[PDB]
Amino acid sequence: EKYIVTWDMLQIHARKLASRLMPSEQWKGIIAVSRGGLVPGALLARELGIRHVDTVCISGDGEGFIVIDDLVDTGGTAVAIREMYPKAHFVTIFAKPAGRPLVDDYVVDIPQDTWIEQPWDMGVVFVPPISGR
Amino acid sequence: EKYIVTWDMLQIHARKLASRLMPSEQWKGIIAVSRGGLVPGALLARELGIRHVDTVCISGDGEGFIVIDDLVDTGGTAVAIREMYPKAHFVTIFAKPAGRPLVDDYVVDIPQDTWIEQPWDMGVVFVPPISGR
Amino acid sequence: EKYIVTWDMLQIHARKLASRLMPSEQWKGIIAVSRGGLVPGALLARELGIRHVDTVCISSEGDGEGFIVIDDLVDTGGTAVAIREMYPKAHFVTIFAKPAGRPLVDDYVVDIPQDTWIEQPWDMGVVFVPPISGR
Amino acid sequence: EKYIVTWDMLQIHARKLASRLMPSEQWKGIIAVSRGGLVPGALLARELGIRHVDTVCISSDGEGFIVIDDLVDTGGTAVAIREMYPKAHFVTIFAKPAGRPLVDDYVVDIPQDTWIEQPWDMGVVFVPPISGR
Ligand SMILES: Nc1nc2c(ncn2[C@H]2CN(C(=O)CP(=O)(O)O)C[C@H]2O)c(=O)[nH]1
Ligand SMILES: Nc1nc2c(ncn2[C@H]2CN(C(=O)CP(=O)(O)O)C[C@H]2O)c(=O)[nH]1
Ligand SMILES: Nc1nc2c(ncn2[C@H]2CN(C(=O)CP(=O)(O)O)C[C@H]2O)c(=O)[nH]1
Ligand SMILES: Nc1nc2c(ncn2[C@H]2CN(C(=O)CP(=O)(O)O)C[C@H]2O)c(=O)[nH]1
Repeated sequence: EKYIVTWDMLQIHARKLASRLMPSEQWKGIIAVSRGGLVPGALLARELGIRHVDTVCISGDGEGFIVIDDLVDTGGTAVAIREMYPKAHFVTIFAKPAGRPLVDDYVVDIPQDTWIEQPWDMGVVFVPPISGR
Repeated sequence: EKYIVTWDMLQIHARKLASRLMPSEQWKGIIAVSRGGLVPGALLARELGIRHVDTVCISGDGEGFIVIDDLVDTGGTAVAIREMYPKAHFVTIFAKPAGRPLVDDYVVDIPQDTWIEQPWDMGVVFVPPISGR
Repeated sequence: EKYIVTWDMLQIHARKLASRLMPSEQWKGIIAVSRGGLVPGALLARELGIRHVDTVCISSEGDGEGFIVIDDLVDTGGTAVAIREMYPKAHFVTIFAKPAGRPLVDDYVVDIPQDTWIEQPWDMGVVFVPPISGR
Repeated sequence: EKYIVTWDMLQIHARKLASRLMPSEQWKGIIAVSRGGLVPGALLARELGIRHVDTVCISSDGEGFIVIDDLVDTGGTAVAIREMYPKAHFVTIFAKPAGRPLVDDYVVDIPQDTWIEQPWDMGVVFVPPISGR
């Protein structure tokens, strides 16, 4: 019940999201939710050729701005974004069921009780064999 | 649709398969189908603590042997394996729907029409941004 | 030839940079230079437990005191000098450095020879590569 | 002396080794030393276009063949191999100082007091952040 997101896979998902976001010229900018959306944001910015990357922290119109986070679950962040950026295009990479109807787009379905680990919280490390033989 | 198998992901599936082949001592060795089964074979051998790794090329009876290939589709390979090693336990990492019942064990379901690419056939290389913006 | 930086390696270098910047609490925040500094910035923020990540874009207040400013690579020092003018008191770091730019950064991790071309993992992907022999 | 070798990096080395074993048709087969040489051997097989991959196990004439292991250190393994296959071309990916001239080819020089960790003994796992802040 643990979902491992490797860097390569994250990048594959982000490129899929970026192609759906084409043409790039419809967008003025990218706003990354600190800090889960920072990496997915950098990835969109690279693929869409958008240099205007901003961050917003959560403890303005927004039309033509992509607002990105890594995951939607409850949708609390999605709600909070709408306060200052009600016309923004809110997207995430991953979505759990309750958050699915609260985003403008997402790439991968994740079940509610699955724990997803993001690659910035992981590393390549020695792992003992499954069998002591 | 193009399915990309990264090394990290391949290894994750191999470990999932290995814990299903637990306990290890029930096995005497492993036979890898050249060349698709070579790497998954190596990984199984590591995770099970088995040094006896053999190979077979497809143009002894197999008792207590694991026979591994990367992907089952038609089951042509499975047939030959069953003829050479009727007493052997045949597994793959990936299975397309036709092959699904022709293996004793597998890990990942692949659609019939999806093209899967294995990491030994790929490499990390510059890829032009999706947008020229 | 080309120096390939994979995601795994970049992260190893960022963690090394993070350990040197310890203890975290001596820092108010992180300013990532868009776009090269964004991922290295995000990695630093995770490792130092800093939630306050800003960005700066250079084209073509504060003095930055207590802030880390991060970019991917220093070479000429064009970005560096703009960063000095804009943030005279920030600690300016990169992951990679070519010899021309070394004296202009407060800290970096990997020395890259001047004429080496380095490819960052956000510009790369896992793709089919034809075998070396046709046989 | 904490040297992490990832899958991508291993594959880069194996491709470099394959290139210097060119032209391919001068070889008739590859013999992988189990278990260290299996993945490298599999990679050589793909790159040189050799379907004929065998294995050999050593515990405690080979003409026109490549025998491959992951690393030479003492050369003890090389000795057994020269005895078994006096005309084989013996190659490794990595070589520590005592072993370097004891193989016909290698790619990476490794210091004696460096411990390298191969990617089949590792995995992507959660790593606590450097600061608890
Ligand atoms: N790494 C990881 N994080 C998770 C997981 N599930 C929930 N989250 C996060 C969701 N979250 C948010 O602020 C987003 P939202 O709930 O839509 O406002 C805080 C975290 O709990 C999970 O399986 N793995
Ligand atoms: N790389 C890759 N290979 C594939 C794919 N689908 C089928 N194969 C192979 C399956 N195969 C076999 O000999 C095994 P079997 O069909 O069970 O006897 C030959 C190939 O066509 C695919 O999506 N990608
Ligand atoms: N990916 C990669 N980028 C490079 C390389 N060498 C130079 N750069 C960049 C450095 N750069 C900057 O604005 C930073 P600075 O030169 O200190 O002002 C522009 C690019 O030319 C290289 O080998 N690889
Ligand atoms: N993964 C890894 N393995 C190592 C290392 N150094 C030595 N080895 C192995 C080399 N070895 C051999 O039998 C080869 P040889 O000594 O030439 O006959 C057994 C292990 O000690 C190391 O840094 N990393």
